Amino acid sequence: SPRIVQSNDLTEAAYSLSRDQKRMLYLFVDQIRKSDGICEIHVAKYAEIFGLTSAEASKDIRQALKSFAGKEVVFYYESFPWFIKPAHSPSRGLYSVHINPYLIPFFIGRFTQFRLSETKEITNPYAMRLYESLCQYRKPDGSGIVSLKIDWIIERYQLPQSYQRMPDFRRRFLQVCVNEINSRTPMRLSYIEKKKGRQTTHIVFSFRDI
DNA sequence: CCCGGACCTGTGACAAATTGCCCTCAGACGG
DNA sequence: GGCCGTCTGAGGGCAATTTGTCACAGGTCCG
Ligand SMILES: [Mg+2]
Ligand SMILES: [Mg+2]
Ligand SMILES: [Mg+2]
Ligand SMILES: [Mg+2]
Ligand SMILES: [Mg+2]
Ligand SMILES: [Mg+2]
Ligand SMILES: [Mg+2]
Repeated sequence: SPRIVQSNDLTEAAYSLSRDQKRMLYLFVDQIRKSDGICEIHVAKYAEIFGLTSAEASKDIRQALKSFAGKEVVFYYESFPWFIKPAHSPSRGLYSVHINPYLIPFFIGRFTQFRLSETKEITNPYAMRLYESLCQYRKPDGSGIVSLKIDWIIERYQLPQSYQRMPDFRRRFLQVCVNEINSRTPMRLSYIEKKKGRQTTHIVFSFRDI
């Protein structure tokens, strides 16, 4: 199945995207890499890739597309808009989109890679972000270990404000996304908390491949 | 000493958002 | 050639779950 590769600068960028938007973004990066910024998406192909009906594919594409407007991306800093023209459909079942050509070099550069089947069943977009960050440190054989700082997790994934209270961070983000990865990818993930005084400062992740 | 206070933890409630489903009906095409 | 039957997909919606927010119980240490 398709092998996504991307510059680490994207793995570590600050942005806020939905699951459906992140799914489309993987195909754009794939289209661009296999070569102005003009990409295309077919309804019926999207449906087959992610096991959706044609109707629900159409709904997902259409709503993802109008929610890109005004979204912006920050590389740590420098901010860019994803799209520089609205999306549009020349033919029935077909969409044409205009990615910011100044984004091309951030996509293709020190890189991260995974096959698309590894991520296509994940539902929570923050769990997609976490699985991408871990892949960045994976070894050939399939294992790795990394310590991520909590403030940088909050900044980069643009987590919502109530997850600055640590018990809510644990309950609604960390535990849920470690559970998804363990249930929905071929990765097996564990972690431990690093402390300084009363405050928890980092999370230490270890993982292997099944 | 014990206080009120500034920190930290977890859980019960409720609000807001997202999920896969379901139904309608016109577009595109070919036999 | 041209209508119609079928495969699509662009709409309109739904209830069940998940995600996002905050009050209050209950621990520690400080001055
Ligand atoms: Mg969302
Ligand atoms: Mg949907
Ligand atoms: Mg403290
Ligand atoms: Mg004594
Ligand atoms: Mg008392
Ligand atoms: Mg009690
Ligand atoms: Mg008390």
